Amino acid sequence: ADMIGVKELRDAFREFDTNGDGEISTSELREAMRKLLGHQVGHRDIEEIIRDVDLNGDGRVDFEEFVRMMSR
Repeated sequence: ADMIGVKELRDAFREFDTNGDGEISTSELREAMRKLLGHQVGHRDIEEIIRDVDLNGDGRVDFEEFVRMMSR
């Protein structure tokens, strides 16, 4: 059902969504992950979500993709 989590991601995007039409970079999300949720999940889990993908120069992630890395 509705588990406490997504709601935190939605607010995260609006908070990190600078002005690129609603888009964040792994860097922004990386800091967001460390800020949102926090521990209680194993610092390893967070680093994992950040390990799944890797930057290259134009690494971009939209709320959907971001939430998907989660809602996955």
